[PDB]
Amino acid sequence: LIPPLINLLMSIEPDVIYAGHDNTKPDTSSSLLTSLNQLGERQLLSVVKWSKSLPGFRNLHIDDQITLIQYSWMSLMVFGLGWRSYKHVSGQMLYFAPDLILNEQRMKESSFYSLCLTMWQIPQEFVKLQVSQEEFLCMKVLLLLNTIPLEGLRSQTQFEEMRSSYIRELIKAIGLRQKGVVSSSQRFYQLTKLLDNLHDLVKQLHLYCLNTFIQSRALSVEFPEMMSEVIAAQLPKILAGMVKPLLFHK
Ligand SMILES: Cc1noc(C)c1S(=O)(=O)N[C@H](C)c1ccc(-c2cc(F)cnc2Cl)cc1
Repeated sequence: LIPPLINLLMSIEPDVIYAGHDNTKPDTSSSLLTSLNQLGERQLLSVVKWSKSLPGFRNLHIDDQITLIQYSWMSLMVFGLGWRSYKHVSGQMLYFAPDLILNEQRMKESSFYSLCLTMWQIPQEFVKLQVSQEEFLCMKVLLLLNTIPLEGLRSQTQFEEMRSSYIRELIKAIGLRQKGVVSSSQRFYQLTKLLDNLHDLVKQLHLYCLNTFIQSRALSVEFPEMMSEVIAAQLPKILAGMVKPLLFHK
């Protein structure tokens, strides 16, 4: 049967979020980018609500919670995109929302084809490894807890206990399907290395994000309130590597 913390993680998963995109008019760079940022804002709000329901998280210092959301939102948003894309369109379109779906031809015709390809790796990776919903749920929690400040957190001990608990739960998620010691330990190496590898992909999204933010008036791409806050709060510091990426393997 499904381990209860994994069953809890499924009950608190954010519900479907609509981008609000007018599909009756042709695509332009600004309309698409604006819709994606608006979707971004709504998804960020749902990450915050999710984190308040996420066992352990509310028990960290309030400054730590904020910092970890500010550090990880981009990883969580693209991991989420990867999963929706995998689950609804077999990983072969980018499923940002039910009303905002980009097949490859729509990607090609956008003003950000390369960004689309970069983001598209993630669902292609889920397809390859046949990632379970239970694995996915646990790995997503680990992304929230995957970077800390160079000086550490105010609630460092509590944080380590929480992170260690979800690592243990990921191992149980793996145990549901992969029977055998050698297959399960190799599976744990694969999934955790995928998380290590995300840091690089995310860094490219962070740079693109910062460049777009700087240039937002020229591009006609608005950045809503909470998104503007998390970018201004931490993004240069993150790009600079003035944080501590947690790694599973050297
Ligand atoms: C890239 C990127 N990621 O987040 C933000 C914000 C950016 S950005 O380049 O500053 N803005 C553009 C419009 C943008 C591009 C992609 C996404 C985005 C990315 C993602 F992986 C899952 N969902 C969404 Cl809505 C959200 C916004």
